[PDB]
Amino acid sequence: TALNTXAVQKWHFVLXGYKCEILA
Amino acid sequence: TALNTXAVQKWHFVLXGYKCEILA
Repeated sequence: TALNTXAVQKWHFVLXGYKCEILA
Repeated sequence: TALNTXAVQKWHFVLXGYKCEILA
Protein backbone atom coordinates (compact mmCIF):
# COMPACT_ATOMS: atom_id res chain seq x y z
CA THR A 1 0.00 0.00 0.00
CA ALA A 2 1.11 3.53 -0.79
CA LEU A 3 0.31 6.58 1.30
CA ASN A 4 0.40 9.99 -0.34
CA THR A 5 -0.10 12.63 2.33
CA UNK A 6 0.78 16.25 1.56
CA ALA A 7 3.88 16.64 -0.57
CA VAL A 8 5.60 13.59 0.86
CA GLN A 9 5.77 10.03 -0.42
CA LYS A 10 5.72 6.99 1.84
CA TRP A 11 5.52 3.94 -0.39
CA HIS A 12 7.47 0.70 -0.26
CA PHE A 13 8.30 -1.41 -3.29
CA VAL A 14 9.19 -5.00 -2.47
CA LEU A 15 8.88 -7.43 -5.36
CA UNK A 16 10.99 -10.12 -7.05
CA GLY A 17 13.58 -9.94 -4.29
CA TYR A 18 15.04 -6.45 -4.30
CA LYS A 19 13.59 -3.86 -1.95
CA CYS A 20 13.31 -0.26 -3.10
CA GLU A 21 11.80 2.40 -0.86
CA ILE A 22 11.81 6.14 -1.46
CA LEU A 23 10.79 8.45 1.35
CA ALA A 24 11.37 11.86 -0.19
CA THR B 1 29.86 -4.57 3.29
CA ALA B 2 29.60 -5.58 -0.35
CA LEU B 3 27.38 -7.20 -2.94
CA ASN B 4 26.40 -10.82 -2.41
CA THR B 5 29.62 -12.29 -3.73
CA UNK B 6 29.88 -16.06 -3.18
CA ALA B 7 29.22 -16.13 0.55
CA VAL B 8 26.54 -13.81 1.88
CA GLN B 9 26.75 -10.11 1.11
CA LYS B 10 24.58 -7.15 0.18
CA TRP B 11 25.23 -4.28 -2.20
CA HIS B 12 24.59 -0.90 -0.61
CA PHE B 13 23.85 2.08 -2.82
CA VAL B 14 22.38 5.41 -1.80
CA LEU B 15 22.50 8.53 -3.94
CA UNK B 16 20.31 11.63 -4.20
CA GLY B 17 17.11 10.89 -2.32
CA TYR B 18 16.69 7.21 -3.09
CA LYS B 19 17.66 4.34 -0.82
CA CYS B 20 17.79 0.98 -2.54
CA GLU B 21 19.56 -2.11 -1.24
CA ILE B 22 19.82 -5.62 -2.61
CA LEU B 23 19.87 -8.79 -0.54
CA ALA B 24 20.97 -12.29 -1.49
